[PDB]
Amino acid sequence: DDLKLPRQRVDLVAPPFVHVHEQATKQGPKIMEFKLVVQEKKMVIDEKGTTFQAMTFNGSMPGPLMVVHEGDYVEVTLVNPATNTMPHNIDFHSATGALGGGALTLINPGEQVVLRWKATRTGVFVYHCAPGGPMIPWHVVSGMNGAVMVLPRDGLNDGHGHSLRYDRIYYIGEQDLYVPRDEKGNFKSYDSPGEAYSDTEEVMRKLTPTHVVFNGKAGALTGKNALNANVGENVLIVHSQANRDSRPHLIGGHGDYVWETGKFSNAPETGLETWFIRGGSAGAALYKFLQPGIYAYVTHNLIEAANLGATAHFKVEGKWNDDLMTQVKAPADIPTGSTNE
Amino acid sequence: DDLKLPRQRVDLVAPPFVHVHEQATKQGPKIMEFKLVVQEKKMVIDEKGTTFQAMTFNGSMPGPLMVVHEGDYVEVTLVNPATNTMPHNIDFHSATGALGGGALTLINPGEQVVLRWKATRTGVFVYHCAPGGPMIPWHVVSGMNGAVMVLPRDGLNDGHGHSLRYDRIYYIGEQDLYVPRDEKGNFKSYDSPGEAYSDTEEVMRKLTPTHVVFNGKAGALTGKNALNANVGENVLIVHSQANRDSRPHLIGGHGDYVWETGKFSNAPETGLETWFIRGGSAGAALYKFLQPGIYAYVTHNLIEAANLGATAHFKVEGKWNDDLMTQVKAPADIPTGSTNE
Amino acid sequence: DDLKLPRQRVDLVAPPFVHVHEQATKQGPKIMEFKLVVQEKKMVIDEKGTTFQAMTFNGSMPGPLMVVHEGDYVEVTLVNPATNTMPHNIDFHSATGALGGGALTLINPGEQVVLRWKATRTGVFVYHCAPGGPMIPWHVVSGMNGAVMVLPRDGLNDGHGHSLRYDRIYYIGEQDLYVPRDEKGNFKSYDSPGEAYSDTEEVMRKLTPTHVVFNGKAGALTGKNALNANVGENVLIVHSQANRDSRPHLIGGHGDYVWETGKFSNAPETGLETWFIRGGSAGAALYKFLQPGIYAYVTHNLIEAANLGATAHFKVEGKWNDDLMTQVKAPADIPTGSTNE
Ligand SMILES: [Cu+2]
Ligand SMILES: [Cu+2]
Ligand SMILES: [Cu+2]
Ligand SMILES: [Cu+2]
Ligand SMILES: [Cu+2]
Ligand SMILES: [Cu+2]
Repeated sequence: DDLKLPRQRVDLVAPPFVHVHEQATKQGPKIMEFKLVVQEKKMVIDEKGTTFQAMTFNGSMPGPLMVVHEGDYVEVTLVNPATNTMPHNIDFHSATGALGGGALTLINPGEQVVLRWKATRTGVFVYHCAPGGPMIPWHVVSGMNGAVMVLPRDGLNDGHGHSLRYDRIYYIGEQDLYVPRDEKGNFKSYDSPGEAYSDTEEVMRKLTPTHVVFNGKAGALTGKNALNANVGENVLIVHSQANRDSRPHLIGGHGDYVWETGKFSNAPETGLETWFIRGGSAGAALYKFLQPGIYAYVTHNLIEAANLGATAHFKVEGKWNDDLMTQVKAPADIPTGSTNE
Repeated sequence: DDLKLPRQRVDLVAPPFVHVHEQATKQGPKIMEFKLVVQEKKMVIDEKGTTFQAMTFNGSMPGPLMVVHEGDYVEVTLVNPATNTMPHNIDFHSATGALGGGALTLINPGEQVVLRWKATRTGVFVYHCAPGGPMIPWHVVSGMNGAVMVLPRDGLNDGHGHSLRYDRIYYIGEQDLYVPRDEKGNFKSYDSPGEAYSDTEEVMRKLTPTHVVFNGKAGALTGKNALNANVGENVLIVHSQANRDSRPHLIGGHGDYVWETGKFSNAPETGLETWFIRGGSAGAALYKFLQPGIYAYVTHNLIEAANLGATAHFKVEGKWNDDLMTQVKAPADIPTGSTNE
Repeated sequence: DDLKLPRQRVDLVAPPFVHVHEQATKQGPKIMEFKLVVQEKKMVIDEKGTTFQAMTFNGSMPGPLMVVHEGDYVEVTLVNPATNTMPHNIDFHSATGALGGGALTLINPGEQVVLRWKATRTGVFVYHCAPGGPMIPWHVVSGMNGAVMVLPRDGLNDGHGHSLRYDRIYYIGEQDLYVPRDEKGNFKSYDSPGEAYSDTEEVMRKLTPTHVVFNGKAGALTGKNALNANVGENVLIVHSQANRDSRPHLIGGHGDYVWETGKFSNAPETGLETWFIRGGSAGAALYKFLQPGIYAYVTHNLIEAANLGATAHFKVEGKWNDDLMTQVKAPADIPTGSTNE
């Protein structure tokens, strides 16, 4: 029985940016058409140049953020070009049935498949590859995961009948990586994903990542690729982790409204310091910037953040508010008449 | 001052099934009588046949689910037969005082004890052995844990004054295990729990399980022992973890109503993808099945799920709903006129 | 533009105790003045006498609890005496801007600095040192963390318009420690924090603590330093963890009202068995004691609690309530006419 709705093709963009979309809409349901192309490739994952045999949707870690509204249909063309070596598929945590779509999307190199799922559940959700058995964790921790956001047609709200609107949106995908080391402790390089598998599985079994990165590599979202904002902007930060828990924190800020389980049928929590993304989920936080300067966005296992790669920066333009915070006295020698014991 | 209420003896059943009970009741408070018999025994824990020196309530990992109503008294006879080697006791997280009952239930082999506790707190709760000191974690991670559910007398509700009723209930106990390996990496076998202790404690101290299993072994709830359901059934899934965090996910489904901290005085969250069972707790999720087929129920550390044992299956009978999900085009060769870069 | 409010100097006290304060107040906003003095020193961290090169605020792990009200200004003098070897600073998760104050408070040995921040967000919050880069996790896991509580001016409430008042307050700071071992497995000793750094960073990178302690050492809050209470008292337990998740549980009790994300703009959850402190946060639980005796307060990874140091005790005076719990029959030989199979 053919589905007779308007069709809209969406052009995906690389994270941490997001394709153009409406928050609130008075459009009715549409068939929203997306294409994802699997790419297996070697990628650089840290500031010392360590390489890694990655597997990706659309060439990025994370895969791109897809944005639709409640009641839309999502028609995904998944493509596995013949230059790839492995079968792949896709599981949407937003979707109902057939292992999230994985049981309908297994494609060999040289094949494509078209899946349609109805967006009946609001929130941010993980999507990931899941070919079967031990291949499931391996494909996910090799980079084959992203997220989808299903907005209410009226946009976000505070759970108390007040509209919330973001000025800007970023998608932070966090990736735990398991890179083998040689006897001297140096990271090993491989010529293919298959050649890396046996040694990688041994690291995976001990459940301790070697790297924890945002946007696919240590330092990806620092320096020139810091995330921009302005004082007064309400920024939505979508965070996903397909395999392992995370505890996001905006250093110098807060989560004004946080959906840490990521589902917009639930009222957000207010005024959080640190929130929790359970492995296998996406969450989202709104924050209105009140001060200019550098902010560090981390997982608040600080060892992970500083030493394994999991720090992003915001660079925020505007005027400093000395009422909220001020340096009353700059660093100075301790007065000779001081005690301090 | 004798307690003059009606008495009701309950026959426990092995997980993942649950003894017969009423959801809503107009019976008044009763003294609900349960018996738990400690059994120390070697058990098989994985598909390669690895054995393990287990310690159990009633011969199973997890121990059986006990179900009562708010205001009931729970009178537990704990039995430690003389074939066992160790003292044991029981701590109910549902109970008030004396370390949950552990300080009133320490029994040597050849002894039994009778504890009564009032079910003043609604929810699902862990129970576990806790003899003292380093024996506490060792007995728990050797299998001595289960759960109890204290229903409201009116049954479950959505926290917004609507009744919720399940058609079916399953109890998923998740167990982290710490099995020693020899120099070549093979799992070691022992002739008694005491002989296994020193080597096991060394693995425990590094806080990384060798196995993470549902119902006591890898594959316990797959194949012929898959969990049955039907399209349209509302299924309650109780999940416990006495020692370590878990992140349950129903692959191809959702949590319609989830009490992730497990306590029915709190409204459930709606429409979750993945929830979080904090170590030392039980939680519960309702889901109404909408699609037939195989579902995988996992902890969404996919390494744990696929490679350390933590996958169950549901086999769901009914009619496929192509409105919720459909394969628009089956796998096919990528069209020669395609780009895809 | 000078801030013309009354000033009040607060004398901090060592955890787990808390400086005197009012819960509800009709005082207007004040400038609340605190002093923190960094102390680097060797400390004993376990019952076998293992030493550790610690770095502290005010000589304690955790640093002391600071208590203010919503709308107060907090003026902190941070002092780094010239006997210390390292630069230090302070980041308040309660504060807005400049990395929580860290970007305005970096002081060398022999210097002090004065920071003022407005307490615009209610809750319990972590504070910690964060000098920059890999020094951030190292200073935090060396002991440089504490907490601040920002009460509503009307005191706590249940989120349903009922006042909650505590009779007693304790602050439990949990610390994950990473102590190097020699080839034979013995803990290594060092003559300075700098000498310990390289070996410590190697342990930190594997993300598995050697010790998990409350109030700075295994057994700190047991024996003669058990926490006192009485039957009928409502006790607030503030719990912080600056780097790593925790799952608090009061053995033999409950959390009557729990703010596990720690922020008093959110209604507490009721009747919890175990709650969850995400690393990089503080939470709080109220409990009204109903039974006398010993209670153990743990993180409910029982391996951490029993074997790595993370157990406190409450000693509760009062009368036992046999309605809530009773030993119906003391331990006795299993009757000869018993079955039990
Ligand atoms: Cu794949
Ligand atoms: Cu998944
Ligand atoms: Cu036992
Ligand atoms: Cu317990
Ligand atoms: Cu410091
Ligand atoms: Cu911090």
